[PDB]
Amino acid sequence: EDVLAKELEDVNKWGLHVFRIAELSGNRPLTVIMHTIFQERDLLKTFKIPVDTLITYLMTLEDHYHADVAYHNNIHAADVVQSTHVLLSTPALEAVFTDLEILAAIFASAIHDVDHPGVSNQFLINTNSELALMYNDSSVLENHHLAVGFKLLQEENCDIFQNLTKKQRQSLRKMVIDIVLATDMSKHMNLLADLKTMVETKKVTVLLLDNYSDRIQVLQNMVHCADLSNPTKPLQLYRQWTDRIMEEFFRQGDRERERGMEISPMCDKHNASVEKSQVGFIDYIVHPLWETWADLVHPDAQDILDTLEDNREWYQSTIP
Amino acid sequence: EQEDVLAKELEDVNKWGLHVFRIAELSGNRPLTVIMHTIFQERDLLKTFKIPVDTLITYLMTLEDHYHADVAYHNNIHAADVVQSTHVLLSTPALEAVFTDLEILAAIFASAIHDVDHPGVSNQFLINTNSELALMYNDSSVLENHHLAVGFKLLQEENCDIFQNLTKKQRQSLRKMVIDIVLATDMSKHMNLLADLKTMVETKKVTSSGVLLLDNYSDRIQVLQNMVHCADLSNPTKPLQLYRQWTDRIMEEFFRQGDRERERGMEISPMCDKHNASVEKSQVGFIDYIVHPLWETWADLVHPDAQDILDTLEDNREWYQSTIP
Ligand SMILES: CCOc1cc2c(cc1OC)CN(C=O)CC2
Ligand SMILES: CCOc1cc2c(cc1OC)CN(C=O)CC2
Ligand SMILES: [Mg+2]
Ligand SMILES: [Mg+2]
Ligand SMILES: [Mg+2]
Ligand SMILES: [Zn+2]
Ligand SMILES: [Zn+2]
Repeated sequence: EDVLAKELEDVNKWGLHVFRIAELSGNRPLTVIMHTIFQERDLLKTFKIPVDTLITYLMTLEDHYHADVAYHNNIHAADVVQSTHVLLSTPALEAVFTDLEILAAIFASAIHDVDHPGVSNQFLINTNSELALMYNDSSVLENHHLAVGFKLLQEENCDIFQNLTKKQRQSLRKMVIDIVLATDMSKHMNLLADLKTMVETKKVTVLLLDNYSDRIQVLQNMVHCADLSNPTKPLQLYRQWTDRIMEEFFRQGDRERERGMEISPMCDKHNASVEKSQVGFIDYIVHPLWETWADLVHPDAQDILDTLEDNREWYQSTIP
Repeated sequence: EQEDVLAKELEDVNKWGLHVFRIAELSGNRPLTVIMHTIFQERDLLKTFKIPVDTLITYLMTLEDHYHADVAYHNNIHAADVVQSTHVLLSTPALEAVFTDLEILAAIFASAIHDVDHPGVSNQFLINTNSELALMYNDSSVLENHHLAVGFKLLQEENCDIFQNLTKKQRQSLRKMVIDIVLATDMSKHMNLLADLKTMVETKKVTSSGVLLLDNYSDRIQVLQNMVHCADLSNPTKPLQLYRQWTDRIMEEFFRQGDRERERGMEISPMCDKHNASVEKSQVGFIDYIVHPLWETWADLVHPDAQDILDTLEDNREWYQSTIP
């Protein structure tokens, strides 16, 4: 347990040993990392959150991530939380966001994939699932993650927001919904176009963002960057994330094949190129997003962008 | 004899001003079932889509049951009225041969389901009271998402799949169109929907035949969304004896919501305080700021097809205004 404490000293660093933390904590990385971050940011004292209520909520939330899903599980949630925590400290975003906006971004990251079944929105729609029927085919998973994350606050001794005012709770809820809905990959291109527009109109002394529309767009892109941060991490971490997403994708492909469905891109284990897929995803999605983020916060994201470019070069070199 | 009178009244299904409340009584509180059945026969939809008649009746009766008989306005009579009003608007000369049979089916089905399982309180009430519905739907078009989910889920009940003989591509296209239409009935979308309809009117293209030219999905679905929204907001355009009954019903529903807000220590929603209400000023305001701007624009889109409807709306506005001084 002293090993676990030593690993958590890196909580402010990109490249935290999140898999080691998952093992050392008895598969409770979300709980221990969220607790650590709330302490580092003084969020329990600021929002009068009882520590026992926080721990109880976090353990319940963590229990609703599926242990048999290779990628979209509590380790991914913990990684997105910790990554958002680092991005919130970008010098170019210094004191841009209120304590309530910080709480919203962190809470949104923690719940943003809760109860994920390990299959995509398109799979849920095409199989006429109960989830797609409930949500009218529109951000099916993301609406469900939000609903579960909020519903769990109603469990016994789980209301971590009990001492927020009515106004603060309504504002936080709206921001969390706006952030988690923006994690739907079908919204990526629109989010990126809006981030590009903001970079072009960037006002700086350090970023100056006067209206809520611009600030929520930054928080949306921030959590989206954290969600898409695997290729920007040290290679030993990134390769583990690649193994996990490919296992989850191949299992979806096995279900599609057993049902006689058309197999989704990257999901056909008999016809996959793991490495070409990573290079393509960096080239078309991850690098355009992170290059734009780096422009917004220049030069604070340079080391992250450097790692992403090194990792892209390495994956390309594994292709004969 | 009661069935004879019902059949006579259903002969008016192509007319604005159908005696929908009489039909509700004569049909044994099955206005949505009998009006939908009549419209499907009138448009030959059972034959076109190979819909078994017993499946249609079974679905319609189950759908109608899922409207709340104890809600004064948002009940099966309102659904039947919106269905029949959409059916009349679809027949307007400016739209002849514009929409496919599948698009017609989508608009009519959307109208039938568009308020199903409505609890008689607003989205804002459901959000402010931390309701299970608002928790499920993340405060976003709460009611309208629920109406769609119920209307589609009921197709899965025994002998209820009225779309069983559509192709897969037809079912997929119909589902998307119905979702787009019902979500556009959320009043929080009204201003943007109207702004877009005005832009279409200002740029509208007509064919050699004189009908509206709609050559992409975005324009086609926008017309159908505004058509069903106009039907949903059509009460002040109806003959006055129908309009006044609708006003009595919405006020009962509003006042019951306001009583719940007052008991909870909440600010009472506009028009919901029975101790500080002006029913007549509220109707004039409704017309001037919502219903007439919308219907004047729809009338411009289909000009001059909707002139008599617009004239009735203006006469009814004058009537309510005259009761104020
Ligand atoms: C190393 C991780 O690689 C990936 C992660 C994810 C995707 C694609 C990836 O690579 C092709 C697509 N997603 C959902 O569909 C989000 C997660
Ligand atoms: C004669 C009917 O009058 C009305 C009907 C409705 C509203 C307002 C009305 O008048 C002020 C507002 N709505 C929902 O909140 C839709 C239904
Ligand atoms: Mg997700
Ligand atoms: Mg009922
Ligand atoms: Mg409605
Ligand atoms: Zn995620
Ligand atoms: Zn309605």
